[PDB]
Amino acid sequence: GNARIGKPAPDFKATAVVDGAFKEVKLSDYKGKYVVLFFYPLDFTFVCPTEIIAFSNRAEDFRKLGCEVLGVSVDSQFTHLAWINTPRKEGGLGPLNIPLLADVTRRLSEDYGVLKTDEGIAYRGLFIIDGKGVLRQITVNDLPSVDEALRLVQAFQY
Amino acid sequence: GNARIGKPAPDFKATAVVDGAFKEVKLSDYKGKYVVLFFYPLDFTFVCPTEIIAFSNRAEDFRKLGCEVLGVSVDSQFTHLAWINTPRKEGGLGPLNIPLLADVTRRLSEDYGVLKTDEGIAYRGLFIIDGKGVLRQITVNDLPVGRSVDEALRLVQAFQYTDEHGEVCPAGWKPG
Amino acid sequence: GNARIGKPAPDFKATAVVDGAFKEVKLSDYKGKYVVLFFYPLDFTFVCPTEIIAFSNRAEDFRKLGCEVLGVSVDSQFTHLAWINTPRKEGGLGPLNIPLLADVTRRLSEDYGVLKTDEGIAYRGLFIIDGKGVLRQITVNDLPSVDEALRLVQAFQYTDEHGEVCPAGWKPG
Amino acid sequence: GNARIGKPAPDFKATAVVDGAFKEVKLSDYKGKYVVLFFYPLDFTFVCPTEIIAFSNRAEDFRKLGCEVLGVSVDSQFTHLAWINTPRKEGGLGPLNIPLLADVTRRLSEDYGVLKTDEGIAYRGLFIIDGKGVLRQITVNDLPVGRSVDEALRLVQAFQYTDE
Amino acid sequence: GNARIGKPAPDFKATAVVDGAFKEVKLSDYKGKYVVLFFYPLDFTFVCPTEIIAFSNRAEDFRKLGCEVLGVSVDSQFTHLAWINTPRKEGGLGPLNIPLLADVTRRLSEDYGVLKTDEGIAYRGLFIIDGKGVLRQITVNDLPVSVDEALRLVQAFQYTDEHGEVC
Amino acid sequence: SGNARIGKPAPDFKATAVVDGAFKEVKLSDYKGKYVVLFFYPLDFTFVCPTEIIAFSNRAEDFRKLGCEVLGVSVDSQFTHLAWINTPRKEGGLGPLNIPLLADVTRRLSEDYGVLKTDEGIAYRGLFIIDGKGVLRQITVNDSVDEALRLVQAFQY
Amino acid sequence: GNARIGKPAPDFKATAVVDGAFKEVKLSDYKGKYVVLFFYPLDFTFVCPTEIIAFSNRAEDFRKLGCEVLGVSVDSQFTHLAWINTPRKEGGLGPLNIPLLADVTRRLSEDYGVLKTDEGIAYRGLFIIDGKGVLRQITVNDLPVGRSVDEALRLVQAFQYTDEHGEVCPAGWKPGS
Amino acid sequence: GNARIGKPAPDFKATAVVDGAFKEVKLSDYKGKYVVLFFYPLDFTFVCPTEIIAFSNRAEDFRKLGCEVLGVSVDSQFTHLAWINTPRKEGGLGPLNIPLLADVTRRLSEDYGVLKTDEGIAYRGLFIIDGKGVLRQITVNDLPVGRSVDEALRLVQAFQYTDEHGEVCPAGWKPGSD
Amino acid sequence: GNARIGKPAPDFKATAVVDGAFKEVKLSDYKGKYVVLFFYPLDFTFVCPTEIIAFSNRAEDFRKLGCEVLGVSVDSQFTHLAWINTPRKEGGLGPLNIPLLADVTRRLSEDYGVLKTDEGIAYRGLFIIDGKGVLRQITVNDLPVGRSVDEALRLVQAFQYT
Amino acid sequence: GNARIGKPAPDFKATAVVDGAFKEVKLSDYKGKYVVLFFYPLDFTFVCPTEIIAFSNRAEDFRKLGCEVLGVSVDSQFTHLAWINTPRKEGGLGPLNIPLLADVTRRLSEDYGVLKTDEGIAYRGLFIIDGKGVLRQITVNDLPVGRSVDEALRLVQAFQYTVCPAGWKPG
Ligand SMILES: [Zn+2]
Ligand SMILES: [Zn+2]
Ligand SMILES: [Zn+2]
Ligand SMILES: [Zn+2]
Repeated sequence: GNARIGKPAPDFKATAVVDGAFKEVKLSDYKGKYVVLFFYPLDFTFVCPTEIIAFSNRAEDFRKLGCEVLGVSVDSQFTHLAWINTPRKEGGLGPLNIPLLADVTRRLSEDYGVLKTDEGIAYRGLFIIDGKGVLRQITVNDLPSVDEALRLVQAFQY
Repeated sequence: GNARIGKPAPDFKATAVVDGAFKEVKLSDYKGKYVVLFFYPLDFTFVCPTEIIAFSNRAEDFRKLGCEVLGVSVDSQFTHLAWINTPRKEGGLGPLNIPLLADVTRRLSEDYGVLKTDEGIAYRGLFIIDGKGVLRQITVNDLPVGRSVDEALRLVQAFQYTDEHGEVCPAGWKPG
Repeated sequence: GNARIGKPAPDFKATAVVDGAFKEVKLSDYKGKYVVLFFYPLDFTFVCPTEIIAFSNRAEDFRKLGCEVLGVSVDSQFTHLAWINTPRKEGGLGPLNIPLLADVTRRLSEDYGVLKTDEGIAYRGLFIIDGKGVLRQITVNDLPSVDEALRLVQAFQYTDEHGEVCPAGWKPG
Repeated sequence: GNARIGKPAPDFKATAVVDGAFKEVKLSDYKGKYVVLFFYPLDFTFVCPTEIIAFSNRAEDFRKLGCEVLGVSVDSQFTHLAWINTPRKEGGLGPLNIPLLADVTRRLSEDYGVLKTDEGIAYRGLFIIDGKGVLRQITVNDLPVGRSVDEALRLVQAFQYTDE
Repeated sequence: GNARIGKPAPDFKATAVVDGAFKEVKLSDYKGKYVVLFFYPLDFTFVCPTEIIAFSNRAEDFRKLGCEVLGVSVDSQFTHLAWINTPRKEGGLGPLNIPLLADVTRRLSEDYGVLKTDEGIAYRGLFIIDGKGVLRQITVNDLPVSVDEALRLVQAFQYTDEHGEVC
Repeated sequence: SGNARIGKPAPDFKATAVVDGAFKEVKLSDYKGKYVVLFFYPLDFTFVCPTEIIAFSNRAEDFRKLGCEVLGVSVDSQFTHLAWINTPRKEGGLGPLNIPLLADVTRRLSEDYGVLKTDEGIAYRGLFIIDGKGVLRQITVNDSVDEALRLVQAFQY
Repeated sequence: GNARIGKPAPDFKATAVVDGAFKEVKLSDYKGKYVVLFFYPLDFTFVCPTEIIAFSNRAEDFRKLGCEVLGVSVDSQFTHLAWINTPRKEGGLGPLNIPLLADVTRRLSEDYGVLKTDEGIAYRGLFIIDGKGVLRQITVNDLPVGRSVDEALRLVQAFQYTDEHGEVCPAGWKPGS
Repeated sequence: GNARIGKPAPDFKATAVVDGAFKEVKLSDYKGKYVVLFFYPLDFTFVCPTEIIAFSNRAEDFRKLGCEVLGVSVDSQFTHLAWINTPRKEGGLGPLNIPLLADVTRRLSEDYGVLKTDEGIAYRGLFIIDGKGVLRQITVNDLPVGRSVDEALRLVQAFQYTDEHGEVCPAGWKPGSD
Repeated sequence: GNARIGKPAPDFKATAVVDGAFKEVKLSDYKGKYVVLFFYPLDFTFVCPTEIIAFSNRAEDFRKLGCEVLGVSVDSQFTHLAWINTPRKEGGLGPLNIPLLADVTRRLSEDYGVLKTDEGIAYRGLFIIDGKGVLRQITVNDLPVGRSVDEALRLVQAFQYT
Repeated sequence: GNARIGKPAPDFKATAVVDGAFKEVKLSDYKGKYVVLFFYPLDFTFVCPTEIIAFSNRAEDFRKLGCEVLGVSVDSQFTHLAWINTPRKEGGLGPLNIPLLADVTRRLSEDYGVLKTDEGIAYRGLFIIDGKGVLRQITVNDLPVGRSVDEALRLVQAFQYTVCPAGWKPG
């Protein structure tokens, strides 16, 4: 894809579930703040969404560092909302303190280089963008990390 | 895309939810049977899923005609299953007696010509495939209506009746 | 071609046979009314014209719903007129209560995505357009359903006075 | 298009009405014979007289010159047959001694340079092909009425005199 | 070449012999008149120029119709003039009432698609252009020969000009 | 941006390295059946503690425990690497190490891995994990050895 | 074109007017003799045809040297013959002692490199070709030059003398070999 | 190249050997005189340089018509000087009564259309240029032709007659015009 | 590469070790002075750095003639200062009186056509530029050791003599 | 041009004056030998031909080291011979024991990168090629007189057989 350390981070625009409702979210809304953008594969799987819950737990920890967190999968906003409104006993996520972006066109995952072209889903990926829109960190792998994410958003301010 | 009237239907294979379990589905599995293949854009929306409820309820009526009914969206099999397991009053589908196929790669939708490349979801499209794998009818709709299930069943009958007992024609018309 | 479901139907203008005379019909003539636009391959074949007879028989039924039925092949208006003026005994249509549009340039069939380019004739397509000129249904068919398109023109109108049927106990989230 | 004086005439293959029956016709069928190939815009036009009748009536005279006459329009063979079998009272042609070729794909008209592209129908065109497949005459115009069978007979003569 | 029925006719500009003097003629000069443009192979031939003299003889008939008749070959205007000066007795054309245009670059013949590439001379071709500069007739063959047919055609086109597609 | 792709064969590399005092050639095929941490850094003899490199050498055997050979990389020559190793630590230095330092003098390794900062000719701080079958599993680029250990353990269930 | 000094002259085949008749001529018809081949733009013009008349008048002096003279324009053989049959008072040439070759295809002018491509006519070119078919001299003039006939003749003689006697050579010069 | 008959000859600028010394010369120096500009392939060859010696020997007849003769090769002016000073008996020219211009860049040859492309030397082109600087004749010879010097002299007279008076015309010939 | 005798020298800009610290050195700086720009392959080699040492020693004899010398390798300015500040008993340079330019992007070596391409280091090469910016001399070979110092000295005088 | 250190030298084929006669010479005749190929601007100049003369004087010295010395300028072989045949007192070279190669097409000078494009003559350039045909040395300047022969000698020996400051040690 188009993600390059030290260059303006690839721009993005998506419908998110932000507190039970739908909002267009775009990178330019976060001018002057850090952004952790993380990608994950699929809503509603049988794997513990440790990752998503951890981030949502620590989200105010990130907000005190001047940093919003954004989750992304290829699922629609209608599926994110449903997944949030399902409780963790029937499988779901419960309420959530971070947007979940819908990447139904798959252009965000493509722009960021994390699209598993064979399967149409995102790798687990994490990107840190600074208050000026500059991509400062790239991380990509496979099976299921929030602590290092916080290390890093401090580090770039230390 | 690749869907051509009167030609072999574009091939497909997909993971589906079937009586609450994950199963792989491919067109060749249906050789010898008629197939109604219909697409819809998204699970879990606020549009009422009358089309899907109707086919599910009528599915034994299709099967009596040796026809299998398959539904498709770009959502994953995990999402389909979550939708099926969600109550109708919470916006869900409830139990269902037809496969729902996951087309997460968007290839089924591209092959059949119904992908809105903007947005990345299918148009509401419906395809009738006979027992030889030949594509015999294409329909696209703007929104659902449910006694369009009734139209699918009539066509399946019509196609099978034409395949044998000739083809209808008003009285008092002759050729040359 | 250019036909997009839920979008302004492609514009058309053609010469049609109407009441046994020629008339220039165009899309804009029909704003505020429903159009069932259907394509077929050729006039004067040995294939019984089932759908066209039926459409003309049910023509008033359609107009009693604010719907205009228009037929289309790549044959000229002269061949269409000749075809209507041929009695069904002898392979013709007899008199006819729907326009037949001439698509000699093949631009209508191209525009509506139903030109079978190898042969220069149209597939058997049916399009349903509404009073705003938005295309609301596309159907393409191997072989020759007139009652069906009639049923559909209503259920697109009770989807505007009433608002989509929906089973009992289905509510959104 | 591809038609050029003194060169091979562009090849052609089409479905024709030949004595009320459909039949494939191709240029190769006529090697060793002259061909008059005429194009006309539209079946069932009655605003003006048709040349098809005169060519049919004179077919034998062309045949005495070793020459086959072929008509072409973009109408289908079904339309060609309906026009033949239409009563003369209502403009029918009646039976014909020459083939009428269907150019529904418009490839014949395109290849011969006579497609009126804004309308999808052929201009009125007349081509004369010698027995070796070589194009010897081009005439094209946009008139609403044939022009002449007689001058096509003359030309066929003149070319065969110049051959010897 | 460029000649297409129903499209503007290929423009042309040439030096012509017009009543024993040289003149530039251009297609644009003729807007509002019909033009018959005929091409022939060679001046001073041993084949009787039956076509050119006839056009000259019938020149008034064409002018009754508002039609101009222009003959063209690849010969120069100096050859055209000498051919017109030479007596019909000793092989010439004698005086002439139609222009003869010199196509020495062979561009008129190319543009009208009548150049026999092998020989570098024109086929016998006949073109009719209406008063709006639109081409209405193309006739080309490789025979060696026509004036009454040209006269018929101009009248037929003028009729459809006035009456329309009717007849 | 280079050729490193998750789930594909990692980009091939060969370089001249410093291995416990001496120059040796390291190819990628050398580590079959073995996991590699390929880690890039910008420059030798710089003015800030080589914490990362030092950390990685100390825990070298921790990675050797896991079946994982670590491999550092900069655009500096193997002469400059050996010099750096044999400098003291005072005003600058490095000390010995139990990890190869590769010399990416051609810049082809940095380029192939997408980490070359072109306008300055040096590597970004990048780290890559490759498994015993050659397949790139992890990509990290910054501009922290504990996290690297965790990651290596995970890829083996 | 394909005219290269010191090399075989490009062959040609053309229809020519030789003493009031049409004849096919070929460069090859002239092996063993010198050829003076000259080009001019157009028959029947108002330029006095001084060089063509001079060539015609001196044609026998040329044949004494065993040299044949050929005139070329892109005019047809029918125009050439007419021009010859036209008296010089009417502006023609009168009867004529040199062939006039027709280059209606323009290939001969093109091959000899003297085709004024934007006008379709030949420059005034003059080519001297020896008895082995070798191109010995290329000349191009702007206007017709009657004195070029006298010089062509003097040059044919010089080439023939050198052919036989070798290098003319100033007194006392020797190569530095 | 750029040499067009009946158009202004291409401009040129070059160093020449004039009466034993070097002197730049350019086309505009010669406005108002005739100019025979001739090219040859190479100094110092074993080809007897008959035309250069004939032009030298007859340079005063040219000058009597106000015509300046100019020889050109791709050799340097140093080579031209040495060639002039080499005894004729060792392949030299001996003292010389016309300029030899040096064309070491190959631009005069290329502009005049006589560069033999694969060898980098000139063909023997000869160019007659009138007092108005107009290119009046192009000649190309294969070898040196002593008599091509007489020819050039007679042609220069001829052209000058034409300018004076006009082109005379045979007896009996009148155009067919009005 | 882009080096042409009698044409303006290829511009350069690089960070250098001057004395014992950093400084951007640009060609334009030297307008009006001769420049001797030499390239060598690698810092910290095991082979005696005879040519750099020699250039440093004769630095002021070069300066007498209005000419500044500059060394170049692809090594970073950090590696340069480490070499300079390493002592000669341990393979190092000791102090220098000539700037050492860092060509980490390899743009200098490419522009001067000296980049031994398949290795990424410069051949030994010497270039000489006059006060008006013109390239007057190009010398390159693949030899290990160079005695181009005396030769460079003779060449500078020569170019001024004209 | 095409001359690259460590690559095969650009091929060349030229007519040369060897011992007062013309001879074709090409790079390939020198296989197994070293070649010093030097370029100079112009024959017959007013600048004393020190380098050409010195290379001729030392030619045998080079041959004893298995090295052939070839001179090149854009002048023709006829001009070379005339220059050799002109006495040194009248500006000539006198007899010469190195080939002089004619580069009249200027392809040699272009291939080696020394053609001074505006004037069409070569820079003073000097190239050493080893017996493998590999280019080992490139030198070019615009000096009015090139002093070269001694440096060429030492270089040739240096390539054929591959000081050090104070207490400098490696590690
Ligand atoms: Zn009228
Ligand atoms: Zn004798
Ligand atoms: Zn004898
Ligand atoms: Zn002497």
